[PDB]
Amino acid sequence: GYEVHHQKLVGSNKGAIIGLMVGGVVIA
Amino acid sequence: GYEVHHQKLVGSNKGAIIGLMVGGVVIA
Amino acid sequence: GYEVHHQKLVGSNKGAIIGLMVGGVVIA
Amino acid sequence: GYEVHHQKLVGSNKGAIIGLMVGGVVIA
Amino acid sequence: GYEVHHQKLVGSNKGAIIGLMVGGVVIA
Amino acid sequence: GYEVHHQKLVGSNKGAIIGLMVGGVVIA
Amino acid sequence: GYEVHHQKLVGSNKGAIIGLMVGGVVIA
Amino acid sequence: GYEVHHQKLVGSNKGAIIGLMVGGVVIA
Amino acid sequence: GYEVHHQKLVGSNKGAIIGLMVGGVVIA
Amino acid sequence: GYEVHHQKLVGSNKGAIIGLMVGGVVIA
Repeated sequence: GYEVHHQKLVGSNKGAIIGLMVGGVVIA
Repeated sequence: GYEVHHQKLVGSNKGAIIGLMVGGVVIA
Repeated sequence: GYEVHHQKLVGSNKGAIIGLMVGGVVIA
Repeated sequence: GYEVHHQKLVGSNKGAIIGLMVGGVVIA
Repeated sequence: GYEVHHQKLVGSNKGAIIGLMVGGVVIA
Repeated sequence: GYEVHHQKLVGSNKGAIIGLMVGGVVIA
Repeated sequence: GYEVHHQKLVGSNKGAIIGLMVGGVVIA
Repeated sequence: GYEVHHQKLVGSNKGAIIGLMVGGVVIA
Repeated sequence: GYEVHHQKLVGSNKGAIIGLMVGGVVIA
Repeated sequence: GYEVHHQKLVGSNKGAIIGLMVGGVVIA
């Protein structure tokens, strides 16, 4: 059980690099 | 069970690179 | 069981590169 | 079981490149 | 059981690089 | 510039499945 | 610049699955 | 610059799964 | 600059899983 | 600068799982 809500991110950026993921969520 | 809601992201960006994923969700 | 709702993303971007995915969802 | 609703994405972009996918959904 | 809400991040940035993940959530 | 020579492989097998390749060489 | 030579492999096997490759060589 | 030579491998096996590769060599 | 030579491996085995690789060599 | 030579491994085994690699060599 996991949650995130109403957050904000402001800025130009290098995003994300990930090797291996089980079940996760990614925002870039 | 996972959730995200009402979030905002503002900026031009280098997106995402991912090797291997099971079950996940990705926003770019 | 996974959810995202009412989110917004603003900026020109390099999108996503993914090697291998099982079951997942991708927005670019 | 997966869901996304009421989201918006704003910006010219390079979409997505994916090697192998089982069962998934993609928006480009 | 995990939660985050109403947080804000303001600044152009180096994103994230991650090796291996189980169950997590990532924001870039 | 790449090289392989004088090798041997012995056994019944399921070969190879590849998503996307640029410029490469495959023996099955 | 890469090399392999005079190697041997002995056994029935499940071979290889690869998502994305640039320039590489694969033996199955 | 990389090298392997005169090696031997003996046993029935599950081979390899790889997400993303640049320039590499794979024996299965 | 990398080298391996004259090595031996003896046993039936669960092989390899790799997320992302730059320049490497894999024996399974 | 790296080297291995004349080594031996004897036993049925769980192989290797790796997230992200630069330049390495892997035996399974």
